Amino acid sequence: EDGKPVWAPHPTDGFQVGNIVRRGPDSLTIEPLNQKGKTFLALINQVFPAEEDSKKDVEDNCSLMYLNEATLLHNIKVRYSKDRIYTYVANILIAVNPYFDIPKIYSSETIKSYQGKSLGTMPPHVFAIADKAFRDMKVLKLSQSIIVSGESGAGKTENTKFVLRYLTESYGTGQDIDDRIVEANPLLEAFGNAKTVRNNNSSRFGKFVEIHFNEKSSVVGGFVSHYLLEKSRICVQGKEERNYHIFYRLCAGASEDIRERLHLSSPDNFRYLNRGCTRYFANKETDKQILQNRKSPEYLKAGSLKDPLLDDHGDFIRMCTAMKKIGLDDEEKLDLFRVVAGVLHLGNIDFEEAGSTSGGCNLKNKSTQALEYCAELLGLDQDDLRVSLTTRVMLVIKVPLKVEQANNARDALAKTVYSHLFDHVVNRVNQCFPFETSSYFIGVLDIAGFEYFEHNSFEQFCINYCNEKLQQFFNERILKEEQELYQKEGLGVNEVHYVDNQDCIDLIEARLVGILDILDEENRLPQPSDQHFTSAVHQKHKDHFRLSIPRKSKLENIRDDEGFIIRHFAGAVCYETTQFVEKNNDALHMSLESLICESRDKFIRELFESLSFISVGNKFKTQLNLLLDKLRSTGASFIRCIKPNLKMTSHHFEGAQILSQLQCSGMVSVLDLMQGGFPSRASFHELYNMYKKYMPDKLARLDPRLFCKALFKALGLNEIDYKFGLTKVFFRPGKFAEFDQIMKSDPDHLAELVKRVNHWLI
Ligand SMILES: Nc1ncnc2c1ncn2[C@@H]1O[C@H](COP(=O)(O)OP(=O)(O)O)[C@@H](O)[C@H]1O
Ligand code: VO4
Ligand SMILES: [Mg+2]
Repeated sequence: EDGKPVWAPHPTDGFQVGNIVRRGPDSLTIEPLNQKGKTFLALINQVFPAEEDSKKDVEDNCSLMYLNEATLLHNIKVRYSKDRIYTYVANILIAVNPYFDIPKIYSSETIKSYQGKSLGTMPPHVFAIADKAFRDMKVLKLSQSIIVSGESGAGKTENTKFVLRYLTESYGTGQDIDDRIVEANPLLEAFGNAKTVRNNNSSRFGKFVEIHFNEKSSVVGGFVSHYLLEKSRICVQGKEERNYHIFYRLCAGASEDIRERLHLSSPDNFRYLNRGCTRYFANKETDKQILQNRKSPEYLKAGSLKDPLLDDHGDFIRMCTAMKKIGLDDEEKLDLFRVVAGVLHLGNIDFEEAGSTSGGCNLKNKSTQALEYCAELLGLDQDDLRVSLTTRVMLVIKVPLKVEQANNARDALAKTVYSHLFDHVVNRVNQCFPFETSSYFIGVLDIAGFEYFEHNSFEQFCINYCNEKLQQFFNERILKEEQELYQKEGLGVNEVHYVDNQDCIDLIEARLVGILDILDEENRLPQPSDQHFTSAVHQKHKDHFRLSIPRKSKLENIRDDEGFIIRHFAGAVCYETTQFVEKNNDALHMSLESLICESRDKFIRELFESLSFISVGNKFKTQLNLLLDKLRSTGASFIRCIKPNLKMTSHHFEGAQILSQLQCSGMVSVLDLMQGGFPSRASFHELYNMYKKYMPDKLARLDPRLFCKALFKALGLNEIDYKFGLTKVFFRPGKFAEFDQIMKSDPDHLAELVKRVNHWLI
């Protein structure tokens, strides 16, 4: 206690500066800085030593005098207040969302300054991680992945774009497709991003973007993989959220000529938009450029939505310019808009119960126009559309549908059409930068981040499961495999105990008894029930740590068979299971599929082709496991994005919110491991072998281990900076620049170091 300031708990800041006045047996007595007398108690566990200079920060948290969760937090906070959003933990990068545009840190000049630079020789930056992946790709001859993680709104998508800009601008061609990988983005975001209450630009699908390289290590092309577009959003949103951006970009920015041809109007006029928020993102100027006939009553009364990045009218323009830069012609552009508008009109079709015997329903007379616009835009016969929406084929006979069923059919058609449109968009983007062969790639992974709301459904379940898989890859690669390597090599590093989540994964995906398999079972039963599925889950996993029955409120609560709590690595989430069975089924009824494949329009037909049950859950599992196989085969780098607060505002560091993210991400565990661990390593026989042919007949040439030691000394290392295992030599944090020199294989460099080594062994 003698006699310095310490860190101790604080409910909103995470930690606070205090002094140890009295020392009890199980607890200490703390006086908060500048409050003498208004003390409080804290368990000895909960109190940590502080850095002596509180206004100074370090670039790598491994450089702190005391490595702990409170000093890590403070160091991040101080850098944040100076608008420095990036900090290292050894070779892992931490990125806190600034929520404003920090001048010049992403400029061309900044890009240039990071090229070829070793980690630790420039300030922490996403560009440095990207450059590191490129350098390792060449030197190790090994494909690379950059994994960007974080909860919704933390900055994964922005940082993914920074990485892609850096690599194509630095190692591209300066010709055409260098820009194309970058310029594709606004196109994918227009179709796949939407306003949620957590992020005005939320990604509603995951992606892995690969940049492929030739053997001379120049960019030859790209490939974008995409995962599970959120479907429900297409037809209904909550009052503060929107549908995908493209719908508002079109309504706001389309020319009068296009608006008329697509028969568009203000967003309040469409069921598929009008339960959600119908306001545009716009500012004082861009609002002048949006015509009055585009503005809903909500918009005229409350004004525009504000975001420092999004602008519906401006983004429509940028999106069209992007389409042209990547080689989409005006014809293809209008084809896309036609399908979008065609989906809008489809949602405006309503039904009414029919008078006849064994009757279903008819289109309401006031729906006649929507039916007309819809059929024209999709190349369909009105009568065919009418029959496909109001009847069902089933043995040969046609069955009338009730109004609800017709509602469901209308929406199923809309979801499949929009979803196939999205697939078409991704594939068209891939055709923008194709390639025939490549040597290696650098891939950047950007998933939909961890999220939860008042009510969570199948959509959140799939998203959070994807996040759980990603954290497990992080756990496996960084915390598990690392410590096992230290042990197999004989290093004697103190085991670091960490929170593993394989059990959460097993709960979801295990054969027969995993949640996904039990759900599939229910789809295949004679009379499928959300309640039966939910009971079976609880039954099969009574007392599992990661599953729980909802708790019941006395202030509406959720019954045993109406939901469950999953304890995800990022916190517990309560899912309502209604509609889990229906949402788990991806098959489209024959009558609807056939309607579409017979469109007059080639473009429409080609979206589909050049009890049927299909599992959404299991298809997604299969895709993620293929992704996982690919990541395992690469060198992986990690960027942990952090959301500073819940209001999307700059300069509001919420200490406790941020601490919790540092804790569940495993970054606190990594910092602990780096106290005694080694982020770099190389086989010493391999080092020796690479130098051998430049070595004269001297002591150095006879003994590989002694040669490596002399090499290390000649590049400035001492005994404390490295350690020999059984087959590899390991290097401490802070020595990345020296490690790169050790690994370098340029013949002139080797010959030079040989000359120095022989002086060290004379
Ligand atoms: N480095 C950054 N610079 C400026 N703005 C940022 C940065 N990172 C995030 N943002 C802002 O945060 C919002 C949410 O970030 P995004 O990357 O969309 O989150 P997610 O992690 O869900 O992908 C962005 O639309 C942008 O306004
Ligand atoms: O708000 V995010 O792009 O993690 O879905
Ligand atoms: Mg995103």
